[PDB]
Amino acid sequence: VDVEERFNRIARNTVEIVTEEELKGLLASGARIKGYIGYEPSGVAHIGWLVWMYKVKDLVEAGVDFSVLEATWHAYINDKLGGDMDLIRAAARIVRRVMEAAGVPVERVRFVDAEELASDKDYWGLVIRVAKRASLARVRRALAEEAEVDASKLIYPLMQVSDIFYMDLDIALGGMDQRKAHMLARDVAEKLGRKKPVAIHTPIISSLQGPVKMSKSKPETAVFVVDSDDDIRRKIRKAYCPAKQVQGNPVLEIARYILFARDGFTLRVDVEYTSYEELERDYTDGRLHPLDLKNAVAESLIEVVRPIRGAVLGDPAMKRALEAIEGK
Amino acid sequence: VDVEERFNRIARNTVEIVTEEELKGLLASGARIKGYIGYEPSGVAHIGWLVWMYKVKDLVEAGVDFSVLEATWHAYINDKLGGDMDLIRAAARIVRRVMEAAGVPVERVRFVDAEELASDKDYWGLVIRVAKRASLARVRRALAEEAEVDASKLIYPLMQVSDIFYMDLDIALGGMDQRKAHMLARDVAEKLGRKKPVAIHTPIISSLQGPVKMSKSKPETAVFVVDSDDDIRRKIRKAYCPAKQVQGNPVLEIARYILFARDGFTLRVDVEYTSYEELERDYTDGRLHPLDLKNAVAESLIEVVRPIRGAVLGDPAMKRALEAIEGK
Repeated sequence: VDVEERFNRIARNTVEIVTEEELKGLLASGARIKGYIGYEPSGVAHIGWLVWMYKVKDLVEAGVDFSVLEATWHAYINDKLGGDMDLIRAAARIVRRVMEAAGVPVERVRFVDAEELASDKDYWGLVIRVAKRASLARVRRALAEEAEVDASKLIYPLMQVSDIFYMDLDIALGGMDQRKAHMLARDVAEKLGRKKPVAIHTPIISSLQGPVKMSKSKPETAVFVVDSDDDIRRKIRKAYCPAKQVQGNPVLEIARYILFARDGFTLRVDVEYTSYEELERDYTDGRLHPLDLKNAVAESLIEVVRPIRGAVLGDPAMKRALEAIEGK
Repeated sequence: VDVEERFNRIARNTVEIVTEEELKGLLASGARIKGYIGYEPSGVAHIGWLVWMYKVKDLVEAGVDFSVLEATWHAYINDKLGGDMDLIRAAARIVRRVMEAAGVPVERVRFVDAEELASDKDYWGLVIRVAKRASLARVRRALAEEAEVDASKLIYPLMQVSDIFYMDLDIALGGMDQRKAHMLARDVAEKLGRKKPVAIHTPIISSLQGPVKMSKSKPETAVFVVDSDDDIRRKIRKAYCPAKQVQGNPVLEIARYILFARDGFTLRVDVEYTSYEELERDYTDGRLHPLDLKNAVAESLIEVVRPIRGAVLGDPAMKRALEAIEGK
């Protein structure tokens, strides 16, 4: 069961794996396994991205040959950073630095700018073959009346699936917000003679506000890797955190997906938790108060962010890019 | 009025020009004018294509810097020749030979395979910018419930418009079946900072059968540039040709758009016509009988086809390509 350790390492903290038997079959073959994560460099990295960065670390240590696709063209399609390609590229350079400073073994990761794929006719050749095997309906349920959905929105998924096939991947890692694109890839792979990828989805940390994903939309609802210790204390203190409630609680998600992601992590509270489940029980049994959890999470998050913030702000050029980005 | 001769030369025999004032403004500027025609090399050329080939000849003699886009990727999208790219390319080599043998000054025409555009990231960059400026509805009315229309059908028009912008064209020549794509290009050009092209549409000769465009679908309803003199006599003899009727009459369309396209052409009948309008009047006034028109048109068509057929069949390689094509 060498497959068992690799599997648990890859599966740890994921929301789903489509499908586990398929992954186990891949692990059992002994053959080289290729995987990637594609993300839109849409702004300054916030802590939510750390969840998939840690997963990249897990896949790499599990023997998967990994690539990170800086999906710049996709970000452009979604008008991120006003479609300013320079700012999008800048956001990607920051992500690389954040990943390294976060402990990901970037030396073993191949970073690819979507531009390299865009320059190959064979890539567009695949975008077309993929489009020929999926109805406008099939593609539409992977995304609203026609008059409001601009055509570039239908190309997005087509490109997403083509990125996976073009890179000859056995595995597609991504947040749960990528599941629809991944299902389309799986539904189309055999028709095109391409590998049906195993889809591995990571959790998406909720907005600190309340009743919504964490993103650069409302600064106060997201903790950026460059926020000050005081900004982190404020944002966490004001965070939605229902007593005894676990579902929808971002404070608990941060504890579970980011703080306890670190093997050997401990959360000291005014009790000392050696596991997340322990904390959750005590939290459910009203034994742990929202305000006490907040402070403890805030202070631990500060330790996680401190070194990442340093690697970014302590690099003049990067600090410059960070400011250009925060400009738009 | 130097603009007047160039204009009448370009306008001669077209169904429409969107718009004439725009073309006259272009002609009047004295600036270099660029234009093209894009067509799917979807099989053996039939006489219907001669109409746009003669128009290419007119544009070139009118001073337009012209290109012919062998829209191979578009043909693939429509599964022409079973998507066999080699056969599609072969159909394009035959078209070049046919154009030359038909009298088009091919030395002054730049032939471009869609593959050259497909290899440039900037081209796909335009396909995306175009898709961002046109709703799925706008694009859909340029083409049926979602579940039957495969996604590649929405990309087709996007690529068609991008071909025009990428080649920096002032004019887009094409059959009336290209009008919808051309209107989308015109509706989008200013939004993207691209030249709004003048659209010039040529007539599409009807099927010889009756109540449908002429195409390789039903061999007997189309005259190919390589049909024998006997095949031409049979197909024309059996052709739909309502007495005194002009609308929908393919026999008359052939006379008007192909035979009289040639300056100084005469149609000798068992009367001698020096103009098409003359023939049509006499035909309307029952003065010309269907069977008499048929024979005369058949015999003249044979003279037009004879040399084209020779240039194609008299070239061994080409004859080989012709046979591979007729294989699928």
